[PDB]
Amino acid sequence: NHTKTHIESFLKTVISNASGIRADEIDSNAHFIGFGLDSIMLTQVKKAIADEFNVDIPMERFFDTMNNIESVVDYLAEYTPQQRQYLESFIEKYVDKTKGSKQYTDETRFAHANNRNLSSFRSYWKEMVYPIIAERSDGSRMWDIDGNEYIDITMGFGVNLFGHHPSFITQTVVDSTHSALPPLGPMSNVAGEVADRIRACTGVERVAFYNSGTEAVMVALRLARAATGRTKVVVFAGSYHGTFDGVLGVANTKGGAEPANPLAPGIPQSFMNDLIILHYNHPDSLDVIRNLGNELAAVLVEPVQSRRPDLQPESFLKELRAITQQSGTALIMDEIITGFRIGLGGAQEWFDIQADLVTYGKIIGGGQPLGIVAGKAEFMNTIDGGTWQYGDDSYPTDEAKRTFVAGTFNTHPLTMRMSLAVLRYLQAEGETLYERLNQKTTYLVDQLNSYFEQSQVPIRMVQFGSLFRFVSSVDNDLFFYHLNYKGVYVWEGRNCFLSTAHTSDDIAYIIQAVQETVKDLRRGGFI
Amino acid sequence: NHTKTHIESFLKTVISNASGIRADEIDSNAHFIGFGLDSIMLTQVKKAIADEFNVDIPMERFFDTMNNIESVVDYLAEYTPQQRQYLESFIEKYVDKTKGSKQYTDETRFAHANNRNLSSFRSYWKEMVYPIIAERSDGSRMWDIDGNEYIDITMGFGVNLFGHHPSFITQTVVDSTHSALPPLGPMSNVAGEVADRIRACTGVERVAFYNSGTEAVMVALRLARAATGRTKVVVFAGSYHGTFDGVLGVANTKGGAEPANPLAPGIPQSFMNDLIILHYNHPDSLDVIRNLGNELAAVLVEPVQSRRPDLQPESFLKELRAITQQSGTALIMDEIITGFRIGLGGAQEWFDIQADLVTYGKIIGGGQPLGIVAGKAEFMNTIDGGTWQYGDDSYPTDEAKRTFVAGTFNTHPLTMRMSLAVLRYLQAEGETLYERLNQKTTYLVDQLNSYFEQSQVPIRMVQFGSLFRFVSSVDNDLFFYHLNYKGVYVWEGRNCFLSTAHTSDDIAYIIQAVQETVKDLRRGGFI
Ligand SMILES: *Cc1c(COP(=O)(O)O)cnc(C)c1O
Ligand SMILES: *Cc1c(COP(=O)(O)O)cnc(C)c1O
Repeated sequence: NHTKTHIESFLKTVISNASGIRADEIDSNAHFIGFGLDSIMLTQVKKAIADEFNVDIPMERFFDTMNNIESVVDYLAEYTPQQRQYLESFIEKYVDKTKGSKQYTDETRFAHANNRNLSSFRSYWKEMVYPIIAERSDGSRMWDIDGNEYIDITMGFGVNLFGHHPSFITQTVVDSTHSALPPLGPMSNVAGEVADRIRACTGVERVAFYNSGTEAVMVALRLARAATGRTKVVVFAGSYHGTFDGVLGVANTKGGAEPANPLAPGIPQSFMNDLIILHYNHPDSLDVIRNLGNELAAVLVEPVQSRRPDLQPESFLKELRAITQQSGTALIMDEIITGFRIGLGGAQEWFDIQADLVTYGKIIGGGQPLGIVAGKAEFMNTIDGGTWQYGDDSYPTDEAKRTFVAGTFNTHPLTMRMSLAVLRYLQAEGETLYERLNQKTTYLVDQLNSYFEQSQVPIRMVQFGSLFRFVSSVDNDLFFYHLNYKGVYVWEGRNCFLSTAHTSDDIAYIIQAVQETVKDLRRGGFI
Repeated sequence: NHTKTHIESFLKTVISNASGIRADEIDSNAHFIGFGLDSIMLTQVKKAIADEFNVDIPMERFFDTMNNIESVVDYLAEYTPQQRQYLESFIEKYVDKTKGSKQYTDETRFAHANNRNLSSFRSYWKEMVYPIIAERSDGSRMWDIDGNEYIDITMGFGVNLFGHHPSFITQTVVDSTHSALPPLGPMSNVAGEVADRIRACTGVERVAFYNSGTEAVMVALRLARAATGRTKVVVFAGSYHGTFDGVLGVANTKGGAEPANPLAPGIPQSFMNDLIILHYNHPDSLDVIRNLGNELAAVLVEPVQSRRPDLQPESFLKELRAITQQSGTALIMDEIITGFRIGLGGAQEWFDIQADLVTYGKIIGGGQPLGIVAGKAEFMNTIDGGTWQYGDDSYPTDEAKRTFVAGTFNTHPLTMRMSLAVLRYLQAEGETLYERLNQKTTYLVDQLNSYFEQSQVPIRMVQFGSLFRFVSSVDNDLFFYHLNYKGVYVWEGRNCFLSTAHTSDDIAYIIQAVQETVKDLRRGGFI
């Protein structure tokens, strides 16, 4: 995606490394001649580029046609008439099946700015790049504005554990229209029970309510920083922690304790200076954290990365727990996808690790917007300044560590009621709800790999609880067009999910729709 | 509030100024003797403290009992038995009237961390410090878990323009339970019309949907930074722009272009280095912006500050518009409180100023969580990379300025429908809805000042459209306890609001409840 920003920052550190000038000083457009580089400096720079890229640029170019970083970036940024006639007639039958979605997207592109209108954009199939617009949904099905049914394995990006509009959720909304709901303004009469139930479900000691996962992450870091008096923070390459700037970064090349590089335009490097990216599940990284000792305010890990539902790095995490625990560093587990999905107690319970702060979201909102930060009082006390009682003469003891948090829509009266219902339902259903969801998901992946193995197809399915992804070398973007044409709705992020509402016939139509589609390009020349 | 952090940072710059050592180097606990300060350096430091504080500290203290910054801070941080017996019997009749709220707060303090359990905390009246818990609401009334009615002038912090549960909002939720709502996952079939209506209501060219005002602000800055290739940003002292860290700062003392100081523990100064606070409506500040020239990525102003609904700085803002416009700097107006409140077209329409980006929230969500960022394509193009069409061979032209934004709950299907209804209702009602709300609010404030003037009371009411505040030298915290005891619910932030649902009797009971209460401490010894 945002590659040129990454290429620019890579050279800006390669140059800075070989020459000695601080990178916050290297104009990206200045001609190379004026940096005054040695000939070994220039071969070393030529080498890092031959390594990290395919290209071998003759150093003469640096003095002629590629005389500044900007121009190296633009250069460094770089079909059978058999296959053509299959897709030419695909793009046809496709676009004709979803023409309403394309018309609605064309008609609202400008007035409604949304980065999802761009996903899987390519200059040559631009006649078929637009999101699918939905009109309705129920259980595991979804209907687009053309009328096409879908089996939904997107499930609101993981929100809808129980499918769309499960009966107990609908009745909660219906109940809220009759009962003259308390308003925003005064405090929730229901957040108390939601928290208690969460504490019982998960082991955490105190619980706080925000408006999204991004907000929950943002606030968690602020809590680790306020409690440790520290400022630096490690997160891991490939994790996803929301869109708060202070976590939107990339790994500074061959860096250990080295500040990170911005992910994309508009993220200023100032926001990166208290952030370190390290590789996940590689023993070197614990050493760097160990090396940092009493430096880190926090380590923030996505227990199981939504990108790699395979990497279930048990050993890493317990090791990660020991390290952070003796250095007084807060361990922050991001359970926004896995919490209340792998099991009622989350990743913390599945890996038998107890973190200092966790963040929840997605499922725990019942369909409504929600982000939560919860954990030990030692940090949570930064939110209110510590417990106290009436009748004694106590006081917020952490008053001088108390930070700033707020929010208009915190503990929203409807949202708190939808959460409350999710938890009651989950504590009413047994462990056996999760066992039946996981085992349903295992079946689907097993019986998919078994079809891939028996006919030698470059596709494998990966899994953690009910979260599963495809892994293949074939052109995914086009494969997933075929699924979505085949009535199996998969958003562009390709995080797939099953719900308790997915039946036998849904589990079938999925395994089938991909069987027919591997047969659809086999017979199109994409084996 | 977070004063010790501000005192510490003040000295850390006073010391650094007089001595020359960079403040990011001054250990806050090191003994003063070791900084090696001259005797004029030490008198100059003694002077800045006598100025900015009341205290005159003899320099000997710096070498004995106050030998480090930490100890200066703790020191620098510094009742008739007639009055006592009134409040002693108040705290009584109060707590007895709201004992359910106090019991619920005690019972959930620890399990539910929430900074609002602390507001108006004081060690001596700690027997009466807890939020009011609400059970119900309708129109302009709200009921606590004890049963006490209230006239609500909080109105969800400005959310409920039309009161609690106006009929057209309820019927929207009711409609959504029957109709098998489309899900999160695929894109909204309704966001297109919401945006168009907003464009027609407000003048903006493109519109984007997030999850809170904090998110909307956060994303707006990211857009100004991505479009201008710049990173520094000015915001103004006393504004409120959400809880995104990169705006949580305070004015570095006597600074113009100087980076700001963190607001509170846990905000690292790295986040402050691309942020400048300046005084609002003071001609010096436009000069500093002028001086910065092509430096600023953005200026972010709260058109009318929710703290000072008086300061309606017409002249400042148009001047602010000219400046930012010729330097290619994005002007960002934060209309989260004033948008769709002063009038359908917001502060932009009331002051006849057209900004580059605006943020909306609160009201525009219909009761549901929502934050919006909208403005000229020149910046909004950073969200999707620019319009394009089918049938031609166009392309996202701003592709290399495109930043990163996301969000699970963006354009939530219910929320988009509640927004859609707000706008239809607002475009169905005339300008005359706003004229009748404003004129209703003017009456209430006029007839309040007229009662204050005729009996010489240190209280004045301030106003912008339907937003009004109290301004008084008497102890507000206790005054507002009396109102809330008097059945007039005012949250701790004291931003007050009228709704279209406030009747003649509500407008009366308010003017009255404060009349009786000024008479309640007149007869208690607080004139
Ligand atoms: C989705 C997700 C987030 C962001 O959640 P929002 O509700 O979109 O802010 C953060 N962390 C993880 C691990 C996620 O899966
Ligand atoms: C309330 C408010 C915000 C923050 O809104 P949230 O919805 O609580 O994030 C930001 N700016 C202004 C001017 C506000 O009044």
